[PDB]
Amino acid sequence: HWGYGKHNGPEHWHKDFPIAKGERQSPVDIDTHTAKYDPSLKPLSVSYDQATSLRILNNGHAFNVEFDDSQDKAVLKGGPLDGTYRLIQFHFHWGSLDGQGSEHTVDKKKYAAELHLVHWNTKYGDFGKAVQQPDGLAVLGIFLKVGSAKPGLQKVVDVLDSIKTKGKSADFTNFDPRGLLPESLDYWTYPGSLTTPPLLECVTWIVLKEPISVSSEQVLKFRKLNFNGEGEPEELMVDNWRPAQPLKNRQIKASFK
Ligand SMILES: CC(C)NC[C@@H](O)COc1ccc(C(=O)NCCc2ccc(S(N)(=O)=O)cc2)cc1
Ligand SMILES: CC(C)NC[C@@H](O)COc1ccc(C(=O)NCCc2ccc(S(N)(=O)=O)cc2)cc1
Ligand SMILES: [Zn+2]
Repeated sequence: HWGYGKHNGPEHWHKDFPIAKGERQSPVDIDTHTAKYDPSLKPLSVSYDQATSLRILNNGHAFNVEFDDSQDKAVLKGGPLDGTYRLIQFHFHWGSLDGQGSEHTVDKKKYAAELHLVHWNTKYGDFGKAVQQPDGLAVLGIFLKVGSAKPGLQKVVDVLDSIKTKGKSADFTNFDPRGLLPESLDYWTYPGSLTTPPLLECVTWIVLKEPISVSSEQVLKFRKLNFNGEGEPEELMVDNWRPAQPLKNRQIKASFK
């Protein structure tokens, strides 16, 4: 099945998921001089104070922190969005080396990792319906650079030993995702897709301009996870990122001058 290796990686995905060559695929390179400021874009509204985290899962491609999305608890509104989008899960993509790991790039620059806070449009009733709609999902993307530690990330880092291999999960209640946000909410936005199979073209991407900084030790602990299941040959979970895809007939808009 699909993955990130030489024989099942991003260049192979189109054989099972032909939309991989579609008209609104993600990620993309963000050319900062070509993005256009849109003064009609509204400020993002990130309302995470009532968030209810449940569990953390190694799914064989990344690790997901899952939330209770059966009521309006942690929601994203405003910006380019119409309506209310509920937080379902967050996860990361990261590299084997500090100079790679992000999916989006900025003037061709790669960051060490990228956080994806995944939300779905409540007008579609459930997440499975939302992925079938062109405005079904909103993913808030946040770049990570290596520098000082991010204190709000450490509780995630410290549970990773309990979910080393594919299929392992652990309780993960009372986690506050506000501790993963940078100071500024300035953003770029464009219509795109899921960056893993099934690659559905259902995402309004909102990518923050300001990265967060994490320590060497924090990212090193990401790199100790395994793609494989327990008792299978060990393959380190690193370089789980899709490279930039053609922009095609799309304009990236900026919320800031
Ligand atoms: C349990 C509550 C609290 N939260 C979890 C909830 O948000 C997940 O909701 C879902 C998730 C999946 C479905 C569903 O219909 N699955 C069958 C079709 C289906 C399969 C795979 C995907 S994927 N790989 O893009 O995410 C999406 C839909 C329907 C609802
Ligand atoms: C009917 C069954 C099969 N569904 C129940 C059970 O399998 C769980 O269902 C699901 C299915 C999927 C999810 C879920 O989180 N899917 C994420 C799909 C997804 C989301 C975001 C990205 S990215 N890199 O663009 O941000 C990529 C893939 C959550 C629950
Ligand atoms: Zn992702």
